[PDB]
Amino acid sequence: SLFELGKMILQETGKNPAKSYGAYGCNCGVLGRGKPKDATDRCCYVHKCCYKKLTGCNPKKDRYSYSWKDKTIVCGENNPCLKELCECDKAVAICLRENLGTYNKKYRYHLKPFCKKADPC
Amino acid sequence: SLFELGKMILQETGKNPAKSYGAYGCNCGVLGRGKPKDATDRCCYVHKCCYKKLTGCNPKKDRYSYSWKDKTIVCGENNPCLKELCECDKAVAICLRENLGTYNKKYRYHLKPFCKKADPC
Repeated sequence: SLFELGKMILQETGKNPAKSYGAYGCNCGVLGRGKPKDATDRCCYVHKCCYKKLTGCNPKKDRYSYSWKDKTIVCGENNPCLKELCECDKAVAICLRENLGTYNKKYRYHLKPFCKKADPC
Repeated sequence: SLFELGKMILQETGKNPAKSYGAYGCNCGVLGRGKPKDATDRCCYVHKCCYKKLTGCNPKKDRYSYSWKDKTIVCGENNPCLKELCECDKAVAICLRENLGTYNKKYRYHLKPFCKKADPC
């Protein structure tokens, strides 16, 4: 669920997830997808396409188990949907961390009319 | 949908909805409800309870029509669920405006996990 997502994002990036990613570019936090503004935004794009793949569970609402083991997010589910959901969330958190280097605050609260249509997932 | 909600919030409060209300206190934004931090947060609390009453539409994704008439949000007829949704959104936007005077930025990006469990709606 978004709780696990947010926790993962905090754990990977060390950043408050809402402030940094609650509305970043065309894909992070905002409703739906848009052409990514940058790598950070692209993480969220990928994440949303990751969500679109899921069948069996609700990415927003469904809680799942994961662990922090040797400073790695370790998904703790066997259920295929929750596992993939967890892995979607893990991937985005990692991706966000990995792209902090090009994170650009100007994309915080990016305005939707500046978003081009996203490529299909 | 979030689009109309954000627009109404913008219209009523004059504030960028994502920045000001995308993550505020225990109730504004994602992660359901929690004991409210302040009146602004209670607006979002009531809002979330309002959403729980909805049947037949998706508060997050379903767009609906409303008009700005005499500087008032006027929900379109839409259909019963969408109109009720519209009314939920209108109410929160109004509530947030009425309480802008005590908006406290310290609650922006409040870590919702650090929220006491909300009472049932």
